[PDB]
Amino acid sequence: TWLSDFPQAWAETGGMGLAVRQAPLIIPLKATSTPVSIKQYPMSQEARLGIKPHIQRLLDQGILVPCQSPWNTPLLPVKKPGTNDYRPVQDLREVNKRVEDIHPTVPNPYNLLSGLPPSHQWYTVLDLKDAFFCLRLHPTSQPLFAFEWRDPEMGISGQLTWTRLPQGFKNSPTLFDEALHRDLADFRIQHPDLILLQYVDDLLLAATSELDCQQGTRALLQTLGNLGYRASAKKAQICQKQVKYLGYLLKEGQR
Amino acid sequence: TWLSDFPQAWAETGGMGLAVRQAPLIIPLKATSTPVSIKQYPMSQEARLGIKPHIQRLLDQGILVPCQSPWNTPLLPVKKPGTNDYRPVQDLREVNKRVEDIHPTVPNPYNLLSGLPPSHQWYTVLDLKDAFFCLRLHPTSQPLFAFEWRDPEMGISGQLTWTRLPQGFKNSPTLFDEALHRDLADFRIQHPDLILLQYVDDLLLAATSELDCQQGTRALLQTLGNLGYRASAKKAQICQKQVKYLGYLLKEGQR
DNA sequence: CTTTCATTAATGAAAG
DNA sequence: CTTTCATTAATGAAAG
Repeated sequence: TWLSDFPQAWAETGGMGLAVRQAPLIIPLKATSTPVSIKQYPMSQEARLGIKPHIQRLLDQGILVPCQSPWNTPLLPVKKPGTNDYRPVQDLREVNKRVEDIHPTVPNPYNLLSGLPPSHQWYTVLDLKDAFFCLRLHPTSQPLFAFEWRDPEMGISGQLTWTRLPQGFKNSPTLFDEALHRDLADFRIQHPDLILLQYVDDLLLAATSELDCQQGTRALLQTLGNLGYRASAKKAQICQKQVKYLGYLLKEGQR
Repeated sequence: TWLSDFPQAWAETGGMGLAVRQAPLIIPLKATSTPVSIKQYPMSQEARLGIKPHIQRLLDQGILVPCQSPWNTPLLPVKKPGTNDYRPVQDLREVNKRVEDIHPTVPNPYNLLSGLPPSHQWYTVLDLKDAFFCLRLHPTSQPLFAFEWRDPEMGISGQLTWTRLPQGFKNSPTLFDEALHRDLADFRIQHPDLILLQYVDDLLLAATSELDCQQGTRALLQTLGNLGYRASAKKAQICQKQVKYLGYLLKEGQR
């Protein structure tokens, strides 16, 4: 039972994450950038009702806060099913165009896997839950991601924005990847024989024996939980000799 | 009066040309070629009536002869005006595809002109009339260019074909250019100081003085007429210091 | 809903 | 009139 031995590490038990060792992020704008305020496209009541619960939860979690800002981007009503359960999707393309570019450091999967020796065949795969939301956004960079939220009868005054790294921001993957690398630097040092692959929120721990993987996984989950990250208990693939990672089937050190 | 001093050289006085020194041409087919017989698209009486006179003249001139051949290509009703005066245009693309390719030796105008010294500034431009028709076609290669000719009430039995190099045949320009080069080789030798440019049927004689151009032009016209070629008396540009050639305005050795 | 890049489908020009 | 290459105009896929 891992779900029990590591309360903090699992999203199902530790609650929403928060990377306590990471300074709130400041997002640099391009030299000539000026605020852009895109109007919110009218939203059908159905779309709005499907989205409402997610927005209320984020507000409850403090991931969204009311605000008044010169920046504004459209929120989009996106449903994966045939016509059920919506989810908010923000179009941040106009903001992305105004944010200074950074060097893409996230390695492509193929290259990331090459760094996997045939020796280590005991794998553990972890999927960090709501990775981006774990990184705080400095108050100065928060107004940048504002959007309008209407609640007819009575609700929010108008705009809401993120206090965490959001979905849709071009630099989120890279910023998260680098942040987690900084938080796990020590762990890599205390476990020289282990092999840890990081692909944004997708982690692969590789050990030589089942015992090392056991203790390796315990130490990792332990560290992640203490750092404020949360792994998905449901998706977790523990000490298997065969696992699914980045769209690959790892078996006998193949692929 | 040149129109008078050189009866044979002008199309207007010497009649249809015939390159007497040139052996009738044999057209080699590609190794795998087999005869293709494309049906004649129905022709409106108007188109047919507009074309008839040209066909009768060619038959009278012996440029077209009746024939029975496994080859056949469509004749096209083409009128340049708004809707008047037609002219026969044969679609020889299927025949062209079956004829063995030869090396394109006709030089592009730009390069042909480069070979023009600033010294020679007295020009004579000649346009050979019905150049292709001046080259005979060997009887063996004649069936290849057959087409159908209908004359309702009563006329030709069915097919007609050319006894001369025809329009529409991909190799005509090159074959004509090389043939005329062979016929004018001696003339170039007897007139070392003259500069003769050949672009298929467009000729440019360049001399140093007006007198050389006078005698140069007389000798050329004389030779052309004796060889069986015919220059256009109407278009002829004699011993001018400025002339139009290949879409260029030659003046003071410019362009 | 808008934006940007692909892939496919129409027309227009050149020719024999 | 049919063929082949261009240029332009429609749609379809990917995304935020």
